[PDB]
Amino acid sequence: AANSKVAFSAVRSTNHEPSEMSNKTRIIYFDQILVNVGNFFTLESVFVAPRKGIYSFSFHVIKVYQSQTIQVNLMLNGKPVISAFAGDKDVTREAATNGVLLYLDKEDKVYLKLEKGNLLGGWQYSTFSGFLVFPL
Amino acid sequence: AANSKVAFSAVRSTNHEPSEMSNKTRIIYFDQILVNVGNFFTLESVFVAPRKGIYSFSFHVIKVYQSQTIQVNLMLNGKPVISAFAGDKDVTREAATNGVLLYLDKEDKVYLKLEKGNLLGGWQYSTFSGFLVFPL
Amino acid sequence: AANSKVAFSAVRSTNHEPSEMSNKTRIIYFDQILVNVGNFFTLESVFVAPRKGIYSFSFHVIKVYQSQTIQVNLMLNGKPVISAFAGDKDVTREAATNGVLLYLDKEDKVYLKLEKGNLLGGWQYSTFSGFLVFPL
Ligand SMILES: *[C@@H]1O[C@H](CO)[C@@H](O)[C@H](O)[C@H]1NC(C)=O
Ligand SMILES: *[C@@H]1O[C@H](CO)[C@@H](O)[C@H](O)[C@H]1NC(C)=O
Ligand SMILES: *[C@@H]1O[C@H](CO)[C@@H](O)[C@H](O)[C@H]1NC(C)=O
Repeated sequence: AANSKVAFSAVRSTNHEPSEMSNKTRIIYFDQILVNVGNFFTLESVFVAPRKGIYSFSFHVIKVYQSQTIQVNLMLNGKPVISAFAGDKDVTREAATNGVLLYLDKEDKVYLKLEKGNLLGGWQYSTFSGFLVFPL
Repeated sequence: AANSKVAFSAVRSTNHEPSEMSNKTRIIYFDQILVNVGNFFTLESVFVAPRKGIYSFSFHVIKVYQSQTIQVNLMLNGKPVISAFAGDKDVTREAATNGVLLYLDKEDKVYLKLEKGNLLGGWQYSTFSGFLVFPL
Repeated sequence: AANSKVAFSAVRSTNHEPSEMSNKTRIIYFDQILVNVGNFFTLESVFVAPRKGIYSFSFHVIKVYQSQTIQVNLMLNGKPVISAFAGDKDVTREAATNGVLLYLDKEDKVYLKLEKGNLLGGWQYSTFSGFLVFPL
């Protein structure tokens, strides 16, 4: 727990339907916390950068069945930064997955929003993780 | 080769059918070692954590043709931790890919098991990699 | 900007057709630079290792529509090291994604080449990122 050590990792462990709040914010959440060094990943959904630096993020959102399609956005402070897609009607399961490095200021917020579609059948096995590569 | 420096990366370089041992253990292996700092990735398949800390892992298992479906599990000490899927009959090639951070104790073992399906046509171009993000 | 701190991340921000030069080299490029600490990622396409060490790389190339198929190769000094595929005619959007750790000498060049297919409809939302895990 030095301040150079910041990481989190989370999974959706069940096929439960989305909560009301997730339903309105459209923000995807992950209930099983595998890693949360620094406790800067809060509300099962959003990471708050503790300091200025480069941060790695990666996500893998699985649609149990066709949705029809979903578009997942990686959000930084209310603006979409990266996008991923899961599309075909016949194909299940399909995953909207992507990853990236980001320059973050202290208090910056990174999280996943669902732009299109919904996680109706649950999004079990979906993953969200990130860490501080180095401070700046 | 300081003890803070631990990483491995591996690929399946051919389309050869699985070995007998892999056939019985159902544990996926990777013959071409790109990186293995610390030599803690052994038997082409399993990583043994040298010390307590946070470790990144990612995998990308490719089914050459429909299997029909495969489910790949990321294993920690005999228990499944993360899962990925490659499904459709018509779609080739499809990949079961996922990744995660894990809190590991010294001597913890992380590896890939094939829960469903088999790698009959070979799993060429498949990748397995991981590293120590920081010690704890 | 210490010499242990090396990272880059890039996105294709539009659906514009490939440039003439990209057309001839078959080398994929990314116009929106999210991160480029050390400025060792140049020409929107190729990373030049500043020092000996282990480097993480990951890519996610999206074909807007069927191509028919694309094969993307991760190149190190003119030789393919890792491969990824996006295949089916009916499926859009599909992604050729993969990642890996590599042992790199100073001046080594890592970049993405398009072995099969073409990025005709654009490759918007595609990502290419990498960083120095540790020096050796
Ligand atoms: C949430 O919004 C969806 C549309 O995405 C709607 O169909 C559903 O009924 C709403 N409520 C809940 C609890 O899911
Ligand atoms: C291994 O097990 C599979 C079932 O997954 C079986 O069909 C095959 O014949 C077995 N032996 C070998 C060498 O693959
Ligand atoms: C580039 O090469 C492709 C084949 O991949 C060709 O069809 C196209 O006309 C060429 N020129 C441009 C500007 O894309």
